[PDB]
Amino acid sequence: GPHMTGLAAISDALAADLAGLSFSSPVAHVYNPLLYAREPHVAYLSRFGSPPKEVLFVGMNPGPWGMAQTGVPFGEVAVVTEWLGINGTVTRPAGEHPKKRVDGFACRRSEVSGRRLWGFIRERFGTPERFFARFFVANYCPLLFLTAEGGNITPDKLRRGEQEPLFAACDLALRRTVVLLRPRVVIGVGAFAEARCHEALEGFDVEVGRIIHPSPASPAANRDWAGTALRQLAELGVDF
Ligand SMILES: O=c1[nH]c(=O)c2nc[nH]c2[nH]1
Repeated sequence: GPHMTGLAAISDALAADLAGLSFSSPVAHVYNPLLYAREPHVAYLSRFGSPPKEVLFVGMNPGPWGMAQTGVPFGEVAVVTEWLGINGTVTRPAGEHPKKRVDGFACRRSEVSGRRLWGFIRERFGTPERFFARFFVANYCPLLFLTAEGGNITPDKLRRGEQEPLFAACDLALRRTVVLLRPRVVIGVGAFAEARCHEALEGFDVEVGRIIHPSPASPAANRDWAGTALRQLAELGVDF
């Protein structure tokens, strides 16, 4: 297959692979920020994703108020505009649901998860350049899935028949990402992402580990997400 010159090639190949897939009830709507938030997504890939990296963080899929708005993984609006310096054109997905509107950089909801993750990175590293010198953050699946009533559907809850071709496409993009960036360690943010990384990357010369996911759905994340993750990283051998 084609040579992957960079992350943007990889994301474009992924979007193409995704565009051929079908999803059905209870999926009613599928959002692909790789298409509607392409300019800010490619900004993030091009400004911060130059190879090599030592460590790759991998999330699961966009939150409605983060990457679905900005094109950036865990991409809370404020942190993407203020810290990363990215603020660009975001159009609305085909069939946008009214309970999950894509206002882009005008979105006024703050995503907790990405606020916590990027805020901790900002606190530990100061500038983006000190972080991205060694690290990167990507999602395994760039799509957001909703029911007809606008409810989120995580990719683990898709019917197997539709899940398998989705995961095949996402695994291929992940392997391509790892061959380009050459990290020593790939870290799933949460259990689902961790399990996909072990599945996709077996036999590569990389270690795979996990950190706690920053969402309020975990008690430890509310008490001390940063201290917890900082411990996990240290147990993995990762300097943060
Ligand atoms: O890009 C993202 N990936 C994730 O897994 C996630 N979880 C919450 N918010 C998120 N953003």
